[PDB]
Amino acid sequence: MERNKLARQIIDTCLEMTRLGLNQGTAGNVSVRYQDGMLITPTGIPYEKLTESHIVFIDGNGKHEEGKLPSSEWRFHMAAYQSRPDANAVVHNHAVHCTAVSILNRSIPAIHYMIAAAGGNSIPCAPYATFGTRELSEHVALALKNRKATLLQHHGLIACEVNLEKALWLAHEVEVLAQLYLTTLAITDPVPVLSDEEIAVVLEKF
Amino acid sequence: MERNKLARQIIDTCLEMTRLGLNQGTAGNVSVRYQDGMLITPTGIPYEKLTESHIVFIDGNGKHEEGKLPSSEWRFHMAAYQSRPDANAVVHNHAVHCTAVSILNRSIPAIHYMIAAAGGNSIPCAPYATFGTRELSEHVALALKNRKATLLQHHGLIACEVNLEKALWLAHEVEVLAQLYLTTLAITDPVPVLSDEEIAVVLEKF
Amino acid sequence: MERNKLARQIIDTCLEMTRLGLNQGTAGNVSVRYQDGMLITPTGIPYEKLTESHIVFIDGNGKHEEGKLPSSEWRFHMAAYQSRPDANAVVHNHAVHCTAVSILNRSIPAIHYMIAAAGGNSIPCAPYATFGTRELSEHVALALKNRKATLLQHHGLIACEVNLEKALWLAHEVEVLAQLYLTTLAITDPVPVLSDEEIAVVLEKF
Amino acid sequence: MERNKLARQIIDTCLEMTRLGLNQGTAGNVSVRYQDGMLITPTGIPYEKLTESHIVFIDGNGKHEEGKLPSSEWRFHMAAYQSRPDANAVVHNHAVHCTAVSILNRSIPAIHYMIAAAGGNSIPCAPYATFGTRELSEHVALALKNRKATLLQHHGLIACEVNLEKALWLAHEVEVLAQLYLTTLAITDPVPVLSDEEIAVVLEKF
Ligand SMILES: [Zn+2]
Ligand SMILES: [Zn+2]
Ligand SMILES: [Zn+2]
Ligand SMILES: [Zn+2]
Repeated sequence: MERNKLARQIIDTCLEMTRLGLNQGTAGNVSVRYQDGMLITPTGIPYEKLTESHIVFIDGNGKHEEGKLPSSEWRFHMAAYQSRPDANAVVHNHAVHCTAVSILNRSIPAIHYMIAAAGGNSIPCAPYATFGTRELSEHVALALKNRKATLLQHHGLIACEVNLEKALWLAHEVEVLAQLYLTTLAITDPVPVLSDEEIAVVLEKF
Repeated sequence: MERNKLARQIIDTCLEMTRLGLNQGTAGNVSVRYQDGMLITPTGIPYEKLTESHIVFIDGNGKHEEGKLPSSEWRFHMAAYQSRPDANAVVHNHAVHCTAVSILNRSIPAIHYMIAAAGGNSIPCAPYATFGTRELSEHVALALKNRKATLLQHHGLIACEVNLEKALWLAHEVEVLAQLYLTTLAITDPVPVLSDEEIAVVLEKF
Repeated sequence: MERNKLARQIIDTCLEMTRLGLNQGTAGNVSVRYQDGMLITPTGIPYEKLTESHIVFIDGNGKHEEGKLPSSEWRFHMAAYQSRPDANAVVHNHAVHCTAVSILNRSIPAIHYMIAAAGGNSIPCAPYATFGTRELSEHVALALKNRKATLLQHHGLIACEVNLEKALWLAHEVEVLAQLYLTTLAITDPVPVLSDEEIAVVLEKF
Repeated sequence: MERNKLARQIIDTCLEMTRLGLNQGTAGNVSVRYQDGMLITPTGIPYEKLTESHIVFIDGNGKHEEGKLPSSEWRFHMAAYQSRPDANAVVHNHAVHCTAVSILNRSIPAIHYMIAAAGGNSIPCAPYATFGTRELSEHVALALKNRKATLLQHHGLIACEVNLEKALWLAHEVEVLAQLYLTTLAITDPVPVLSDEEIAVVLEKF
């Protein structure tokens, strides 16, 4: 639980995220809770040139280390740490099926029982607001109140969890749910869903 | 035919299954017939951390080794060993095209002559029932009576065979059949199919 | 131009074909012209266990080496060598977009100027006939008369060329044309095409 | 900034472009500004056999080095260097989602805020004209006047930038935008877009 073990996993998550096809168009941002703020990936540097010493600490006041530019999307990683106190790692990306679904501006309903992993009977879509703005943050903060993952209209996904390992696993899971919904949406609308009861038992079980 | 040669192939099948894009969202479960029960992958451990000594033996009575948690989906691997006496390895996964087809709750008809590999003129979809429950098992058991692979509504696929090598090969084959049906379903419905006669000769031939 | 240089490239083509996503569900068959017959991949053996000494010579009379089983699909590799005298290597596969298009039983029209690589303004679909039968051969033989690649109804693709390098390149090219046609077919039908004149100049040019 | 550092990156871009799934059917062409002309990939040679000494210098007069054939598509890399004076590297490819969109002959509108990377509220499609012709060049030259990437009807994509690193990054970005538009187009038409105002702020911001 040293700074650099934390900055290495963040890097490992980038590379691994890219491995899975989650980060295409080198746009993801990864962060973890630390001290009174967080560590996040820097802006600019492509993921393959990232060393532990690129990772930027941002304190709880919004000030970032000297001579380092945090991701341009950092403000909403801060929103999720204050909206979800149990959240300890945060993953963001423009994964394609997620984003297609966010362009349609729809929530993904309970088409498959793994929707439960994000906490309920859906994956919501928060409305559009320019990137890096405080209003973008307000949407995300209210979206993540009862869910661990959220789509972002005309933009992409955010997934939060107790460590990067599970944060990643959820992000990825939601990408699969996303693809499944688009692929069936092209055949029939609406798509058959599982009742709220049924999701209730899966959540009890989970 | 030692315990560990069996637990290694199970692992090799996981990794290889993941290689092909069959296991996405680390959800597959693999098992083989053994003694009076089976060996299966454990629950929790991601596939890349699996050693031979993680694999859990479950006896024919339903009791699993001490201090090891079998997959949460083990009950229906047991159903397939008792429904199909010739089945010696079992593969399960939430492969995406299979699952999309299982969300539509349709059977995949004879759109291509390789449907014969699973034993007949289709790949059925058994109805939904909560995971890990005995009622889930009853559906799978009656589904696999005349077929070696079956979809599972709002859930995924199960494929059984004489060893893991062919169990895997079928699983994979069905994923391709799945994709083919969705891709053509988006253009025209119904999708052109091959007569029952025609499937009869392919089965004779096969 | 020894037997084994020829059997190695056949293997290299299998592995490479699998690399590109052309051979999924280990179904492709590869062959090259040799002496008075050809060399072809054997039936059964998965591609990763193939050594040069697995490759089976089939003479012009239809008799195959002693103690070796040629692909089950060999008869139509022989049809293409007698239908196209300039053909020296032959590639076959159940590539998914090609096959989806062959399930719709449509020819792929001049949607993109690379259709010219196969010799004209389309990639035809020959009608269905059971695999391995002489009637399957008659369809393929008349299909390849004026084209170097052909789809096969409810089955897959065949592509022929002066060596394996170009045979492969065409096979692959046709897979891309296939995907392009399906992807646009789901939006609008018919798909915009390039006039016959226009294809004429591309062929002059090519 | 030697000739060979420039010819190596061109090669690295080919291989890397192929890595991402941008160059399928070995059709891409890459070039960089040099002296009074450019360096470009040669025609024929597959990308895996390219050494630095294959790369052909073409002067500003249209004459190419002795005993070397430039890409057949070189004329329009020259058009982009004279249409966009700030352009220093050029990437071209028949990437599949881009091309499907170019077969529909539509421009990709502001479905996602990254459309701004190419300079405005869209990615245009220039009309069809035979490859390698001066009229093909006139279309591309007027297309790239206010945009850094353009689709080409029934053909593919062109993306230009200050070096190969960003030229590639844009090409790739546009492929993702392309896929997103097709995937949502199959569900609903028109696809929801972001106002011109909204794109204006993203461009200010960017
Ligand atoms: Zn973003
Ligand atoms: Zn399952
Ligand atoms: Zn075949
Ligand atoms: Zn081109």
